[PDB]
Amino acid sequence: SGAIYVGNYRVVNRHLATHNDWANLVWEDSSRDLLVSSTTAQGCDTIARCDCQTGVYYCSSRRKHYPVSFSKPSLIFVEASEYYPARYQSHLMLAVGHSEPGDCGGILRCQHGVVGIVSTGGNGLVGFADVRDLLWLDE
Ligand SMILES: Cc1ccccc1NC(=O)c1ccc(C)c(C(N)=O)c1
Ligand SMILES: [Zn+2]
Repeated sequence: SGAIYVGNYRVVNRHLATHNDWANLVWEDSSRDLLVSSTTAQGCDTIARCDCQTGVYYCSSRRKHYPVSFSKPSLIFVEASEYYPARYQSHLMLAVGHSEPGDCGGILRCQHGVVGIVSTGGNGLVGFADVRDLLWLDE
């Protein structure tokens, strides 16, 4: 689990979105595993606006943060999960690292702010859904 709170927006993994997220929907993209809902309370997280390929992510299955090198956002084939088929996921970044299903939502940060959230795993790789291209999140 996990979310990003910026301005009057909440960014979550689309497969973990709640009824309240869907009832206050702003934007969702099934190919990216992202959903953004509106909030009444103001958030104060900052989204990174950069091309960093190094950062640190939170791994809830180890109660630890890990420094990683990750690939630029791209269209990657990902295997089937418990309730969803195998497909190409877009705007995905991969790194060598540990990730279990419940780790989804853990934030990847660089010196400029939030880069993305854990979205995929398997074969000793962790994949993060990028949010740096969503410039509207800060306006
Ligand atoms: C994070 C992880 C680690 C190890 C093994 C599997 C996972 N993946 C998931 O739990 C997961 C579940 C549901 C969906 C829709 C997606 C996705 N991004 O398409 C990923
Ligand atoms: Zn950066």
